[PDB]
Amino acid sequence: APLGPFNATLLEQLKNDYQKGEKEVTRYIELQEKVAEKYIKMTPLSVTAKKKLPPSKDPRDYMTLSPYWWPDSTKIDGLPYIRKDGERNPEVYEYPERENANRFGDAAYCLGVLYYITGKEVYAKACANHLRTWFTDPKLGMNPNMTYAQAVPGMKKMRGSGFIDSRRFSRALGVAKLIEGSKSWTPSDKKKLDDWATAFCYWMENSTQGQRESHAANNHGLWYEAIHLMVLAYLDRTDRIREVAEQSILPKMGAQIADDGSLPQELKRTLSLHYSTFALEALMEANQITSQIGINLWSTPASNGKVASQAVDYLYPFYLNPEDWKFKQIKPFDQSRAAILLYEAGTALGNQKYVDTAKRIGLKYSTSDVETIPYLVLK
Amino acid sequence: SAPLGPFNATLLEQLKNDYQKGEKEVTRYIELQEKVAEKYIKMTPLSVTAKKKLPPSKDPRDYMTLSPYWWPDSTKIDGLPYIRKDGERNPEVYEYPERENANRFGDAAYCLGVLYYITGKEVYAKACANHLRTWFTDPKLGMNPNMTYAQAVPGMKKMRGSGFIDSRRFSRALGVAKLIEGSKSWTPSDKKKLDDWATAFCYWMENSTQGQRESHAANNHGLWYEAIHLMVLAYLDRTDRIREVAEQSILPKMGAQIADDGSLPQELKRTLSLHYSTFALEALMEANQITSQIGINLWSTPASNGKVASQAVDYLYPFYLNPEDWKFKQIKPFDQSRAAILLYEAGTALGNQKYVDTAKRIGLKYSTSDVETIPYLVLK
Ligand SMILES: O=C(O)[C@@H]1O[C@@H](O[C@H]2[C@H](O)[C@H](O)[C@H](O[C@H]3[C@H](O)[C@H](O)[C@H](O[C@H]4[C@H](O)[C@H](O)[C@H](O)O[C@H]4C(=O)O)O[C@H]3C(=O)O)O[C@H]2C(=O)O)[C@@H](O)[C@@H](O)[C@@H]1O
Ligand SMILES: O=C(O)[C@@H]1O[C@@H](O[C@H]2[C@H](O)[C@H](O)[C@H](O[C@H]3[C@H](O)[C@H](O)[C@H](O[C@H]4[C@H](O)[C@H](O)[C@H](O)O[C@H]4C(=O)O)O[C@H]3C(=O)O)O[C@H]2C(=O)O)[C@@H](O)[C@@H](O)[C@@H]1O
Repeated sequence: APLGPFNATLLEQLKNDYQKGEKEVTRYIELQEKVAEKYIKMTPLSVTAKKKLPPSKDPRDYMTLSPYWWPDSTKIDGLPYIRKDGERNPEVYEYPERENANRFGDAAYCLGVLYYITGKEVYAKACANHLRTWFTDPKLGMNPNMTYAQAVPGMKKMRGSGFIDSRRFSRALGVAKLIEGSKSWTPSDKKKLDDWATAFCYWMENSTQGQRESHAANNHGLWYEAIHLMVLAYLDRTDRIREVAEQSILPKMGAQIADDGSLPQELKRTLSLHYSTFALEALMEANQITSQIGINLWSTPASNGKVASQAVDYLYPFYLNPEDWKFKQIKPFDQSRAAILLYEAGTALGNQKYVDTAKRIGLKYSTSDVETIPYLVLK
Repeated sequence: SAPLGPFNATLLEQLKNDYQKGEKEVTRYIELQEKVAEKYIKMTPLSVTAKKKLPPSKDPRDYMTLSPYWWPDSTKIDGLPYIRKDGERNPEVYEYPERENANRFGDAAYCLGVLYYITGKEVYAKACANHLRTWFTDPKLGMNPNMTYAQAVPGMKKMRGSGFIDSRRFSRALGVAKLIEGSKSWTPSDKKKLDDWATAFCYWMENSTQGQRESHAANNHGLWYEAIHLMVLAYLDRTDRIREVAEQSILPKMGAQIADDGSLPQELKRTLSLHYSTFALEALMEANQITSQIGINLWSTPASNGKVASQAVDYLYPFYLNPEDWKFKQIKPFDQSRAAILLYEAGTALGNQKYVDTAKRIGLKYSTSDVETIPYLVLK
């Protein structure tokens, strides 16, 4: 498969078996084609579809509210907002791109993967429509920055913590490599998206917000580099991917994993089991890319000898029994998120206990959740 | 006497008295509240018709919301029919603007009407009136007097009345409209239109199939149904019906829901059992605010089966002290601050100084903008 943000091994196996006419896969792909129809008809979304504008006055600037910040009832204007870790302020849904970036990302991802497997031009054409409108359109496309992502009313300093929102559209950016060579994705479309991705990569690496997020001591730094790798892989910068793995990702794992394999930065969160898992999901998506060029982030040690497999080891019994978790978790943990994580970690590590547990937890055969498309093996 | 309505009339009268006498503590408190209220004077009045997606009637004046715990079924091609996940609010609810707009309207009308009652300044009646007219009686912007499409569920075949509980967000504003009667801005015509609207809503809640079913609910929905019923009846000055509902429906319903140890078994089975135990009692609390103004104390009056609502407070009191001690399912954190007004209301109605003391110890923030706390200087 082309370099991108997916399990390349599972995708190739699906395309092989679908082209071979294998019955199990052909039936699974035909279900996925029924799921995917809503995306062929779906009107492409745009970040410009908001009423309340950013401080730049530019509807093309992405802006969201940082989810745990709330009006202060003891202030006349509610300002400045105050933090309630783990309590999502429903005001976030007043920023349309919060859910629209997810909807776009789901649509482009599903369509791009279904085009790669089946070769049907109708999937590239619709995938292309979503990509053009979201990224490159001179009126509807988003500016390549995350300046106003997770803004906070009344906050005086700028932060880069909102960059983590980018994972919702950076996976779709990656899957665009899958429609290159279709009739619908012209050389001109590719150049524009290449140029947008080049400007976004530049902003990520050189803006102050980008630099600060690249140095975050918790799961934000890990997601920053996972996003970084999707952009770099889209741009075919294989040397930079190696450099990011060795100079940023591995040192981060070495610092954030304690000797017992816990992630202390996530243990202090009110949703500590969710955020431990979310840290590892960043590594999981990062590894999907690094493992396509021979770097296994699950088993490759940092300079201090720590390996991401130690973090999985620490959490595994709590994926078996979340009720055993001893740290603060003020909402129930969704065990299903462990399925893909334990499958990904298990195959990379040769740990059949992890792979077995992934299949016992399982994914629903008929689920329309787009990230589960490659994982027939769990269905 | 304050007009009959959905508030602690004793505290409101105390506030108006002291404010008019010029007592310093109250005058300063009311001047804070006037600063808080300023946003409501400037606020553009909201309307249920400010939606894009219409209800099956095709009428924008029909209130419509999504039942909050119903989610798309990802294993279905269309996500239909939705499935229930108790206690997990589907953010799709925020796609129905009247869900939050009913709250915002309710807050503004409540705050402004109470501030007019306390202070006598016409500017509060005038703004309160603007919000009431637009929400209720306006021939284009006012809501139709029904809750047919409240908490609808995609793909569900049966009609339900469970969405009626949404009405509490605007039924308190309806009640407070009595406080601006006699202002210059609230004309005789305004009163008649709202009287007529309230009559039609009372007819709908009592005679529609959805209203009848909700009136028979065996959990907190039945309690809130009667609390809402009382707000409407008190607005309409139907004191004989208030007595009848208190004696023939609320007290038997309340007695039926209290187990021998004072627990509320219907609420213990919920994923948010401490929230819904508290929510059941808040219904009784607001109902008692109306019944006690005509001599019926719902906290201390036993039902005919011998249960009394004070038993339910007794069961929950130690867990209001220490919410972490709660042993039943509570998949989100419980807000202890909700115990403050509840224990003060029950504590005063019962002469229980331990409840009142704890209420003041938990307390409310002196400067909070939460409009339901306006009468509770005593806790601030
Ligand atoms: O978008 C979502 O709704 C949600 O996103 C994922 O969780 C994210 C949040 O979006 C958000 O960015 C949050 O950031 C936290 C975090 O703790 C962050 O490191 C930083 O912490 C600050 C904070 O001010 C503290 O008080 C302390 O001083 O440390 C600071 C620091 O610099 O470390 O900011 C806060 C915050 O603003 O709340 O957590 C994110 C995360 O940790 O990834 C995720 O839950 C996802 O499922 C969901 O989609
Ligand atoms: O509006 C909110 O977001 C929220 O409202 C308050 O909680 C309300 C909910 O809005 C909702 O109506 C919910 O109804 C429950 C309840 O359990 C009810 O009895 C009924 O239950 C049905 C259901 O079919 C079950 O599957 C079972 O068969 O029992 C049935 C029964 O009739 O007993 O409907 C469900 C449901 O639709 O989810 O709970 C309400 C309540 O208990 O008052 C409240 O949380 C408030 O703070 C908040 O504003």
